[PDB]
Amino acid sequence: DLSNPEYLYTEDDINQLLKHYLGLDDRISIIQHVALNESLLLKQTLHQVLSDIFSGMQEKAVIPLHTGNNHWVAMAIKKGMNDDIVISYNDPMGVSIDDKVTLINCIKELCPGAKINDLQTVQQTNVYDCGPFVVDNLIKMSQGQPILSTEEAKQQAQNIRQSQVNFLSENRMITSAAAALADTLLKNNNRITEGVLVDRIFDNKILSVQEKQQLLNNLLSLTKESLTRMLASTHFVQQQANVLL
Repeated sequence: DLSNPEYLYTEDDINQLLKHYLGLDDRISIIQHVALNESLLLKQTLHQVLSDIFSGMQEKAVIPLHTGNNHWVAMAIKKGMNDDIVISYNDPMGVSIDDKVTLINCIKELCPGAKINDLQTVQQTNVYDCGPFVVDNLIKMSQGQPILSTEEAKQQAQNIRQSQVNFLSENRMITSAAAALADTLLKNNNRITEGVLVDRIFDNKILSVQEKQQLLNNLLSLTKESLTRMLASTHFVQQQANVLL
């Protein structure tokens, strides 16, 4: 339950937040699934990121790293000045990157020239706030902005959680309202044409003229996923999710 002050962020929660905050720059790679207990996948993941930076197709990567006991840590990897690769890291419990032997071995193998920037800053004050701090760290470290100090962290923990969870709640409700409208418009189809979508909007017996004409307007080869995404950007679907409060 997102309203619970002790809610543990999931992988999807962090992905949704990082996409929301950073996603307008397509040169930032947002990595979803990486865990220290999966060494082969970790090395594959870091190598892909380093190859995308080498080629110039990506400038930076933000990586929510899953450690022991469902703990989350923040790693960012960017092109530095000159020809440097900069690895910035912060564990919200203040534990050194050096404690993470697997990760240090991986990095030494793939990029032994990398500049390691372990901020080593205790931030969390309970067993539940890794998620909020990893998100706030990844956003700031990505742009070479200073992360919250131990004192600011203590002062801001509930505020940064509340701001992030407000988005998560809105995101979930808008997406649920968009997916339900998408289901009524798709009927027995997995995919529809623009023409069939418009037919289905004109024929719909529940929407009103304003909502149907705001819809075609707000809209200015379509799947459940792409139509859901479209409907989620529409003002009147956002209105319905806002009432669901």
